[PDB]
Amino acid sequence: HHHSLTAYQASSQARVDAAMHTLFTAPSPELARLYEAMRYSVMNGGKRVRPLLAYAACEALGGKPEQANGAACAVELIHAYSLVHDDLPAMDDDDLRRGQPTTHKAFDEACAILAGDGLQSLAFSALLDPALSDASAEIRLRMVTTLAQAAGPAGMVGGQAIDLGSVGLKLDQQALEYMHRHKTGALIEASVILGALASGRAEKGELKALQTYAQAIGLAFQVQDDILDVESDTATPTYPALLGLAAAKEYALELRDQALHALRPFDAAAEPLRELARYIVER
Amino acid sequence: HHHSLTAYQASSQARVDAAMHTLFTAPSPELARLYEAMRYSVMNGGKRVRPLLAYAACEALGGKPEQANGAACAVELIHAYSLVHDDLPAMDDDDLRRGQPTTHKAFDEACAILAGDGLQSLAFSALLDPALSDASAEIRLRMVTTLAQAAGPAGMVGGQAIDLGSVGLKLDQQALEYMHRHKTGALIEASVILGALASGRAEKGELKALQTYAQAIGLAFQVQDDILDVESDTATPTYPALLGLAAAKEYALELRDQALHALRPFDAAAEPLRELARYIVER
Ligand code: DMA
Ligand code: DMA
Ligand code: DMA
Ligand code: DMA
Ligand SMILES: [Cl-]
Ligand SMILES: [Cl-]
Ligand SMILES: [Mg+2]
Ligand SMILES: [Mg+2]
Ligand SMILES: [Mg+2]
Ligand SMILES: [Mg+2]
Ligand SMILES: [Mg+2]
Ligand SMILES: [Mg+2]
Repeated sequence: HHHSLTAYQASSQARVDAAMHTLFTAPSPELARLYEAMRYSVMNGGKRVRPLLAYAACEALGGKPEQANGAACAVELIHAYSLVHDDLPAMDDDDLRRGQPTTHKAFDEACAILAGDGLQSLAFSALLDPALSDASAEIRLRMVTTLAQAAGPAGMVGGQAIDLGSVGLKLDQQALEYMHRHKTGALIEASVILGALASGRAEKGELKALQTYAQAIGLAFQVQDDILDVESDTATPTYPALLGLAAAKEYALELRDQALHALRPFDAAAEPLRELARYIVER
Repeated sequence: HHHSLTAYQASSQARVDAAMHTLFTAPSPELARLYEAMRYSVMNGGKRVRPLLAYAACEALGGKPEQANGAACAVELIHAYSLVHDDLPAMDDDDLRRGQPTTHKAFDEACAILAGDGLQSLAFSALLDPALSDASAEIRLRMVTTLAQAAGPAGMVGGQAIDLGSVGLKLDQQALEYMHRHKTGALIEASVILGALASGRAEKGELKALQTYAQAIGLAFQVQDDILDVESDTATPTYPALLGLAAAKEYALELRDQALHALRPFDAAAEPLRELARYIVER
């Protein structure tokens, strides 16, 4: 039972969905299909957890959540574009995502490539759109810089590349964690740091804490994902294989605890971040 | 005979090549192949004309050319990433570019997808890298915003999408120009506007002139490209087909003239921009 988190997710998804709407109107008829493809790729069925994170970090520091609209859109658009390319035939070659045809299936491969390309750019536009933030010049430099680092070849793209190059190879835990830290950790950290920055009230100490929280939940998610695949398996390169199931479950709990410890400096305004940490390993 | 332009191209290419070197060192062994793929994609044999444009616009306004290093890198990296995805099997399915194997041929498709993805991000990092510019907060907001608009779905990516969706269709001149304006015009304009902005001395009037120049040379290039394909054809949807060869050649001259007219407000510091305009339609 996680009532307030369900309500927080709902408000988070509504706010970022309405914010994004303004981004996806093609400027002309010739551009309509590309914009439709991008829209399709964002209507992917996700829970907008990265926007959730942006908004929650903003409010933890005292900002109005809408101050983080630019951040929330930007991280969701980065996340969207990553999934579209990830599904491509040359990559994971998936026909479905969350029950629906993937973008290259609903459209075609060439459209899907570009839709992903278009979405990465729009993510940066969104971050700087004055309708989406009121942030000050240097804060927004911090934010833009951050997003590019987190999404690029030393971040999420790097993580995808590590994934490809790990096909075959026998990974240990340190290598598995390195790969996850890049593939999904980076953008999760960016989510919380961008949200915090967006409040205008962010101090060095507070960002450190939030980065610690974010690193912890990013790993907890991947550990629990593996645990759930195993448990669903005994229903009808992974953490359980490396550690054994029992030990994997404890690891996930220790990470949830490290995440909650990181949030000790904050007041009740940080409760959604705390409830998410709990949910990730409870789910 | 275009002696000073040859020397300008040479200095332009050396400066941006040295500037980019600092970007392409992988932070770890696991990331080496991705960074190698990106490097490969930038060592594509091009003349760095977009960097040329950035540096020339900067110097036309009185800046030291290195002030535009961030701009020059960013537009070349955007240009690089566009070619890698453009060559992909789902897109143009080219095995060679300028005589060399394309990135998906030297590496594989999945690597090439990501290399293009990584390069788009690095382009934004480069633009904000303090080693590459000294520009002030609001100027650099103008620049970042500009690059995202020019490269994204209302710009170059849009142009690629128009290209795909024009397969088949019978284009008139107005539609052909609309497609070119997006596919290559946008990023050319961005090149000159980013360079100008990078000087710190850019005024509204001067940017207008440079945008006019850039729009004109962007079209002149595409018209002359078509003319050269025809002339090489009688050696051993296009402008010549739409207009006839004779008329296409005149059109290219009228565009060169519109470009040079746009530069009337500037002194001798704008000569490289003038010599490029001449070269494009003389070549
Ligand atoms: C800790 C965290 C961000 C988990 C996100 O899971 P996901 O990537 O499947 O999220 P979404 O449902 O937003 O796609
Ligand atoms: C950054 C990114 C796209 C991660 C998805 O990785 P994956 O292919 O292992 O996960 P999924 O099951 O979502 O395809
Ligand atoms: C007017 C202009 C920018 C022409 C560029 O030609 P190109 O795209 O082939 O340039 P490069 O040789 O730099 O790839
Ligand atoms: C933005 C971009 C990649 C343009 C290249 O278009 P093209 O495929 O018509 O030209 P090329 O002959 O270089 O592939
Ligand atoms: Cl639309
Ligand atoms: Cl390297
Ligand atoms: Mg994958
Ligand atoms: Mg996948
Ligand atoms: Mg897993
Ligand atoms: Mg093409
Ligand atoms: Mg091509
Ligand atoms: Mg042509």
